[PDB]
Amino acid sequence: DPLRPVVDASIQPLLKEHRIPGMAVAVLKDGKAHYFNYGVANRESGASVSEQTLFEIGSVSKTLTATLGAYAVVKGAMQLDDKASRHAPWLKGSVFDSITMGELATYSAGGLPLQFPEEVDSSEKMRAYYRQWAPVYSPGSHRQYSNPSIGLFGHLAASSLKQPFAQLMEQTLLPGLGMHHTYVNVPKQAMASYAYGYSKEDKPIRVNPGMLADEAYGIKTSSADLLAFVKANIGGVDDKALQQAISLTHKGHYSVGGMTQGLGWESYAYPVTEQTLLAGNSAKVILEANPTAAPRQVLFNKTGSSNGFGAYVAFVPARGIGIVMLANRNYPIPARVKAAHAILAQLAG
Ligand SMILES: O=C(Cc1cccs1)N[C@@H](Cn1cc(C(=O)O)nn1)B(O)O
Ligand SMILES: [Zn+2]
Ligand SMILES: [Zn+2]
Ligand SMILES: [Zn+2]
Ligand SMILES: [Zn+2]
Ligand SMILES: [Zn+2]
Ligand SMILES: [Zn+2]
Ligand SMILES: [Zn+2]
Ligand SMILES: [Zn+2]
Ligand SMILES: [Zn+2]
Ligand SMILES: [Zn+2]
Ligand SMILES: [Zn+2]
Repeated sequence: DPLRPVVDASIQPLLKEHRIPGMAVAVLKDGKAHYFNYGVANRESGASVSEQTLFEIGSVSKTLTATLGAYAVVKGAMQLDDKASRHAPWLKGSVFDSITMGELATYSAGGLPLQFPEEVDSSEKMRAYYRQWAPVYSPGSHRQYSNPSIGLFGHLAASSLKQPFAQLMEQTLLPGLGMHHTYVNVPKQAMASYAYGYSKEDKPIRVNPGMLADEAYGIKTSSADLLAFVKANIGGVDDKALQQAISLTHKGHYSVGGMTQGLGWESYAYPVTEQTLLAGNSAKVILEANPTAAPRQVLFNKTGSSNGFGAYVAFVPARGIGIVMLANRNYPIPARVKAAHAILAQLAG
């Protein structure tokens, strides 16, 4: 493959610097998938990474949850300007009478935190958490990146379609997108393809179920499946409702600096500087409340991490280019962004 030198040149330094046990990289260009696989999925077995290896993609899950939400809209089961409580009887009476589904989706409901408090470890406690939550900001005025926010969005979109979220994803949406090895619950027959994550102390680890984990950060997938999702986000899919769903995930709702927030995907004018891409993926944007501003060739991306795992996806529909990078080390986001940026610049020519 004459792309191998270019990918290796950006990826090998990451592997060495962060002692990354394994990484699966997939690149799209001119309709063609290219797979570059490094290292091991499992340091005990020494099993090689391939484009079939399953990794935890963490928050990249949010792009798939967002697509489910968009699908519920397309099917007429909900609208982004629905009040959250329209789709959850147990939110009737709360501030979620006056927060919208779109606001949940785009982390703009008013300061829902990054994570549930540790004590919120059950259905009952989760419902009470949301019912007792006090808005920090007016709905729509601040982006506070939030698992409880988009997690609730995903959970209520599923409810709007009268099916459990895991079932909708695994039986309808993901097979619809061409993603047959993408799971919220990895089945027995796929467990042998499931990587272990590696903590900073090199302990093997995998995600634990937390409240709304499935919706907010729970997807396990391969580089091949995630590149098919990228393909679907560029070339489209056969099913028309799905196609229209995907399109909805591309539209800008608001901007923070040079990043534009959509459903799941975060977008930039392309060509995009390394500086701009780093800023919109900065700790500031991830961790703090930032005021929303009016929204924006376009690059779409999403970062994802779990304990022991680090993922990144970026693509540029107008140029037919895309990259997936899945590792079983949670290595720093700036390193993901710089490597992706240099590889995509080489593909774009
Ligand atoms: O919430 C998750 C999954 C988890 C990772 C750690 C605990 S649950 N990931 C999202 C935000 N996050 C990233 C991180 C982190 O890496 O510390 N902690 N939280 B994400 O953006 O991938
Ligand atoms: Zn090489
Ligand atoms: Zn529920
Ligand atoms: Zn299938
Ligand atoms: Zn299969
Ligand atoms: Zn597959
Ligand atoms: Zn589960
Ligand atoms: Zn430590
Ligand atoms: Zn588009
Ligand atoms: Zn919106
Ligand atoms: Zn402010
Ligand atoms: Zn050129």
